[PDB]
Amino acid sequence: MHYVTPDLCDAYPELVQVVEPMFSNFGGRDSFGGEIVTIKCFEDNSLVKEQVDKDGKGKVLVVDGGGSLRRALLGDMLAEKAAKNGWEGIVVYGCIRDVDVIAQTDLGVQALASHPLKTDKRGIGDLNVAVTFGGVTFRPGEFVYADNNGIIVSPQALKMP
Amino acid sequence: MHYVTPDLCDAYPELVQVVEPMFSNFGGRDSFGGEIVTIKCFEDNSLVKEQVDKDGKGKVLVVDGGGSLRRALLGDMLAEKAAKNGWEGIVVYGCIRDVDVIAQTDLGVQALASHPLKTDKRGIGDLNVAVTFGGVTFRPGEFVYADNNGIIVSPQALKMP
Amino acid sequence: MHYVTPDLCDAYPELVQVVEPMFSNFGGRDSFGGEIVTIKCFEDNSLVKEQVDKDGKGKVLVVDGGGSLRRALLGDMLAEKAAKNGWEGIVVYGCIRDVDVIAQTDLGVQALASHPLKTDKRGIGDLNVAVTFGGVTFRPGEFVYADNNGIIVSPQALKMP
Amino acid sequence: HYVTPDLCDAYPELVQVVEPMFSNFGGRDSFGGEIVTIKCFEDNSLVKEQVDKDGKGKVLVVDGGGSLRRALLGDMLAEKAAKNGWEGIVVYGCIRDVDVIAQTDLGVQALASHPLKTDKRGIGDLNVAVTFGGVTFRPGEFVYADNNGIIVSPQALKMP
Amino acid sequence: HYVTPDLCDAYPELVQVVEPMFSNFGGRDSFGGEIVTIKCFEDNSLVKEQVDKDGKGKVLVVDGGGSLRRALLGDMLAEKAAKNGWEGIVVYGCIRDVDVIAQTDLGVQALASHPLKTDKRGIGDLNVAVTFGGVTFRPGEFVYADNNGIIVSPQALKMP
Amino acid sequence: HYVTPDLCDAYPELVQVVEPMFSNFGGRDSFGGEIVTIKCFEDNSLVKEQVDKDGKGKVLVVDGGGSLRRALLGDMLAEKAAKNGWEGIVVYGCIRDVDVIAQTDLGVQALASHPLKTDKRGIGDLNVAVTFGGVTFRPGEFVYADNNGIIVSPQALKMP
Repeated sequence: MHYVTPDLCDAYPELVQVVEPMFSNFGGRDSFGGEIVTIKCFEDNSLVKEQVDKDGKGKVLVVDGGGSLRRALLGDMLAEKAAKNGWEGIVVYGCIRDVDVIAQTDLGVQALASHPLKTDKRGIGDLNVAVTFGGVTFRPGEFVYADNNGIIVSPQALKMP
Repeated sequence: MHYVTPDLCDAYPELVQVVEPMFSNFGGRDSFGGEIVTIKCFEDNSLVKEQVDKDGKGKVLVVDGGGSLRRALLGDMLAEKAAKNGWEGIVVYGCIRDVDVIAQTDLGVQALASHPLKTDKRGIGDLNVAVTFGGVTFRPGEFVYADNNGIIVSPQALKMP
Repeated sequence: MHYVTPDLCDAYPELVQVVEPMFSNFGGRDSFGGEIVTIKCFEDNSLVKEQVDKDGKGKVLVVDGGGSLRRALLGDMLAEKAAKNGWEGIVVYGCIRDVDVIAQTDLGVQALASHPLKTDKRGIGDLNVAVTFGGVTFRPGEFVYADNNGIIVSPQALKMP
Repeated sequence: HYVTPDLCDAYPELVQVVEPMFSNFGGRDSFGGEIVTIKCFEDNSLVKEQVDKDGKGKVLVVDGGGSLRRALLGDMLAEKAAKNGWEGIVVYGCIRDVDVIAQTDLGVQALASHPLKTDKRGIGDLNVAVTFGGVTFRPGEFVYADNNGIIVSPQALKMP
Repeated sequence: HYVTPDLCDAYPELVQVVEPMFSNFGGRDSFGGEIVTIKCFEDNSLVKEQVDKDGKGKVLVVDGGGSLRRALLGDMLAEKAAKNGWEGIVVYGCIRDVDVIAQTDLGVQALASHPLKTDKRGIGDLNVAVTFGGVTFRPGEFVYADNNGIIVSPQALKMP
Repeated sequence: HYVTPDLCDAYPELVQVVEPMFSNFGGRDSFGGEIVTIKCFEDNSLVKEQVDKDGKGKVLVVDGGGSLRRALLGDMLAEKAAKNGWEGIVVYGCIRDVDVIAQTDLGVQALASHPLKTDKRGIGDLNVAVTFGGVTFRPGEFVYADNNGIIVSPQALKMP
């Protein structure tokens, strides 16, 4: 399902909040949206590995990686796993890698930047806690929508006009 | 008419000033140039709506939107209106939206970023006042040229070498 | 020879350092790598002109231009000269120009941004001194590798896994 | 300011009256001057060309074949014409943006309004004799219009 | 908690015993409930569909044609089933992720393990009678499994 | 430093003099050493290959077929040769960048200058006997050049 983020803002002005314009599209799907599931982590993608292995149909993985520009939290293997498991997309407050393959993966991916250095997995991270970055609080069970225009959040599921 | 902005700098070094490198190309035309017409506004694109409805042949609309990263000042409808009305291009010190359609529109568009949230039109703004952003003062009646390399201004009309 | 910068980080974690994510790919070759040769300069590309005229097979030209966003240090003529002379690529802590032609040139080019204004050549610059920018010290005789994911440095030559 | 009855009364041997089929749309309900003509059909390419030029003391007479399927003038072109000094425009055809044109400092007479714009393809003849509503409009001759009707004369007429 | 010998002893006129060919893999070594069936082959599309639904008091009986070439259940689907209240799953075919399934709060019996997953193409029949290992499994009837074997009954059985 | 008259006088039974058609272009007007040859035509692929190698005590003799349509050596390759220890280069053909080559620490003799470079296609023979200007240049034999001319000898000659 594709989303037009200006259309959703126009239709639901009292419901939407727009994320600060700092993210870039990296995935093969330009637009994506669904129910929020969150990870809070830092330079450890243990929980990212765990979550992409779960069924993600109708869901978007929102990863608070503390905005680190020192390590990648997602690569081609995890992106492909997420795509096969039905994940609508992944938003990373942090970096990703394998951008040439992720660009060809059937998955929405928004991140701050790329970085080639992978993380040491030590099982550190919190699942489904409220996370706050880029002027927006992302809450599990609420909704996120993303395209080439930006990222938006709503407490309720939105349908395209 | 297409412009090569390095060529113009080389030919007219005593006339050109280069805008600070902060803008991005969004329009279907990579290069554009012409006589400056200015708008000073903030999170209100009333005058943008008005100006794209005027004949813009040989002219570039320079929009000082205060650099706001909270609202869009141009979308697909206004971009198409500008294209049909002969506007060479639009430079926005601020944000635009509908980037997928604007990329297919016969119009030059340079802006800071995209943002899906539209503006409340209240008729606030000044037409054809001197506006200053990104290290350059844009004056009505003077000239602006833009491509994939950057944006330049000259007090006199320049022709490609 | 093409390089995958995540693959090199994974294979040689005790040898690699990753450059701060601030550079962009501009050249026709997305990936490149080889032995470092350095220039320290500022808003004067005299030594860039000199070096692209030398045989660059297996070498990458690392240009410390002080990060200037006011002038270009490389254009289409110098990029083509470098490509013909076998240079693997050029990394510019500063700006380049003629991006539409450089994108079609058989050369790797990473830079901060584009800027149309060329430099006054006055023969100012140092060749093959240690240069430090973006969190990394680039030393002549050491090695640099770059792709769409980022830029990495190693004191020893690395081979793809 | 022209009054067509006064002009008909003063110059009976010079005037021809256009068949009463036109309506006033502009902010100026009376206007007159030297005729420049356009022959076109459902293409206002030349209309745009002319309103861009100095039109002081002149009236643009547009033979659009009387089409009630497309508009040949709107607010943007009316604004241009007013700013460039045109006395008025007579359209054998339709116009649009009637609410804006009604407060534009320009004389506009047409058959009717129609909201659909034309596709501009550069088709049209400039300054050829055009004939509609019982009258032949010749470039260099004169036309005067008010709330009473439209009249033509081969020579310039002065208001009494 | 079910004990198949106790159930066979208590209800001799109601029970059929499945041919001894299945092995226990789940964290619960005993389970039972109402049968829902899937007929498939080297495609677990419907397995995924069903473990997504409320399975309280129910056992998913998967006729995978006894294929020893592909797995029809893994840890992700086993986790879903456990969370959604399924009592257990019986697979005439193979499963995978045996180390994770062994600590999942779910009953799982299958022929063997096999690490290769299927291509999901939406092929399969839901709630048709399925026959394997000497027994016909009918939706709405009942199945009970432990370390001793698997048994079926047309009526719900209560543990002594 | 070699003086060809002195060498001709000292070793009359060993020397052959190249036909006087070559000019001095390099910063060293006299040079000599062991011959390594290239046979090519309007393609300097092998020239570039050789100047990249250690050339101490050696002279690169390039049979370019005497082409006056393309240059086979320029400042970049001359710089390489000088840095890599080459005594000099003799080109039966043309060179370019004469102003830079004149201050390069290398012996260079050629027929003429020509500004047009060749297309490099990997065509050429290394260390084959080459014959031009009345002389056969054999790899492993010796060549000496100054402002007087160029001479060859099958054995190494010592300056008096």
